[PDB]
Amino acid sequence: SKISYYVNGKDHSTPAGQFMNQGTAAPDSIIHNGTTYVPVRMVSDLVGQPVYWEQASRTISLGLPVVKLYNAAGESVGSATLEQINDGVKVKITASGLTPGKHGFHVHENVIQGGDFKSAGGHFNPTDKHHGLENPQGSHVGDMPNLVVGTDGNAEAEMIIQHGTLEKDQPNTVLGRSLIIHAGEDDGVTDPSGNSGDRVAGGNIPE
Amino acid sequence: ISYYVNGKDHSTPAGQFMNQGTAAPDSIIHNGTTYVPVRMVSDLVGQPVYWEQASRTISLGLPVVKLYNAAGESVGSATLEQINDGVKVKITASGLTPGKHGFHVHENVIQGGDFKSAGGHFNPTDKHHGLENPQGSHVGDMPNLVVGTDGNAEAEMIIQHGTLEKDQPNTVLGRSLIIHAGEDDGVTDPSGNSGDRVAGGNIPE
Ligand SMILES: [Cu+2]
Ligand SMILES: [Cu+2]
Ligand SMILES: [Zn+2]
Ligand SMILES: [Zn+2]
Repeated sequence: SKISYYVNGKDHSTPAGQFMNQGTAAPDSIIHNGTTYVPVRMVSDLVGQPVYWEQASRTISLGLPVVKLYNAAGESVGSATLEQINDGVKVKITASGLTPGKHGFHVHENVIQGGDFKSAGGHFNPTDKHHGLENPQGSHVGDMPNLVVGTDGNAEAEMIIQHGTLEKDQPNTVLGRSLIIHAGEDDGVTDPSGNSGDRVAGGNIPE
Repeated sequence: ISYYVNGKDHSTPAGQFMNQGTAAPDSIIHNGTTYVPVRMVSDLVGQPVYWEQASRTISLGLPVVKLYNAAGESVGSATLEQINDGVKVKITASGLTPGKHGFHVHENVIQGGDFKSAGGHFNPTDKHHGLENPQGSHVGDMPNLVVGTDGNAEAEMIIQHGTLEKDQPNTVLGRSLIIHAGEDDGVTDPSGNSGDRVAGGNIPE
């Protein structure tokens, strides 16, 4: 049975009762216990706000993307919000339980699969630059300043992904990638990662 | 599943959405696709949601009424909007005889295209019928729809003192709109002598 959807009086119904997304079809509606359900990737069109979906962690973000950060063991270490600004994305990060000192902090190219930080790949580098904000041949769009962790093991910071975008399908789109916190300090000059070393925490940027 | 709104956690305590006086899972996985309740996400952005069973329509932001004739053909559509003075109705209809047609909010939903089942005019303030009656009027009383030679109505009208707020005396949610065969004379109890019911639709809730 066809369910119809109107938004402020305008028809948003699908033509055949199917929702299409990245070359897959799904029924556009399920009714269960009297409640109407729609696919997660359809519900932006119905609520007039961007809807971000992190499939492996089953996290929906409305408005601002949320990044949940985990250690290698799958335990929560903190979170971050992203917000689009002029020619960048503003990252507001909270983290706890990290070793005091400076930690390398970057957007990596790939999503983390199965909680294995090696799967994140290298730094997000759509402009084909060398690593480092202090490098004359820098920098990766993914490069941020070190996360400064206190004696208490905590960090709170606002970093900018310079030239990053939350818009979909753009060379500098940071949606559907990852944030990685390193064990070591980023020296701001050395390829590929500022001599940042191991990946101690990370999380997926929804899309 | 987890829900965040502009960065704050809005997740449910136990994975259940409270709706319709029952619980539904705050998500459903069907054949590799994650479904979420339209009402939970719309509620999180502050956008109202309404449902109408006969038309199987979800109305987001403002109610849409689908109008049908006795044969069950779609003959038009109305949007309802909350205003200071009541509820604004913007209506389009086709298939009507040229001339003036009575147009009212009736007290009940239409049960399966039986327009009699809509009952009388919505009358929460216990007045007489008619916008020209010194003892009027029903909250459900609107002016006549003027239908051209083409059989088409297009009008903007106010349900005076009506409301889309829930659980108020003058709530029009879950009632009906009826278009009559005849002209509403604006005076005669109980329906202005507007005669038969020729089209109608249920107001979402
Ligand atoms: Cu890195
Ligand atoms: Cu009537
Ligand atoms: Zn880099
Ligand atoms: Zn009346």
